[PDB]
Amino acid sequence: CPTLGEAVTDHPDRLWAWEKFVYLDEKQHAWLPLTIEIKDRLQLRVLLRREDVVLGRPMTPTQIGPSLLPIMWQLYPDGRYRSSDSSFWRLVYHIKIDGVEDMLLELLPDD
Amino acid sequence: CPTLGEAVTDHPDRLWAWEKFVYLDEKQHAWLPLTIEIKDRLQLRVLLRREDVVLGRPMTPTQIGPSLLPIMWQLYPDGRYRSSDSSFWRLVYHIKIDGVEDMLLELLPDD
Repeated sequence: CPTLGEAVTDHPDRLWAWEKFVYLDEKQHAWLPLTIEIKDRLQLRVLLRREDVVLGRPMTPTQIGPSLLPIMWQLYPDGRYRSSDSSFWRLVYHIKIDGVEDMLLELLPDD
Repeated sequence: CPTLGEAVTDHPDRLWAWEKFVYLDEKQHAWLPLTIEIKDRLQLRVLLRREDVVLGRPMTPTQIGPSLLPIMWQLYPDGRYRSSDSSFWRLVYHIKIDGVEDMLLELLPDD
């Protein structure tokens, strides 16, 4: 009756910013950043949720404009994602709850 | 025993970005944006909380860099805040809970 979910082991290998607040992976799956949490005024934690949305033409980095989120995320061999801003993000979790698939990425201060 | 708070009627008239994630008002009070919520991939809702932090020299708009948050918010005669990006934000609420003073601003699509 309460929230009963499970871990997902297949993470997208690439996320492209399609719009300001919509990303698409290699399977043409849309991920929506719903929440951005700021820890110690430095660390960012963004929650992305899978959703079937109606999309047309992708936007350019210019039309998208200034943001806290990268134009693209790329999965590295060590399991972390590299942002197009050259930063590295840790995958805190990737789960599925009653169909709802959520992924939580947290920014790291390395190289 | 549970959360027992109360509304606050004195809202800051100006918020200046001091750092990427720290704002200061006219009373030299620091407000920390803790959460940014994205509604319908368009509307932004940012939660700011008052906190006594140690601050040195303010940063310039350049050092601050790209963001979803404005360099400054200004209280207008109608009770809404005007962002330095020329957008208007509605004050959803301003309360105090066991000392914790929170303010929630939500972006509006007008002029």
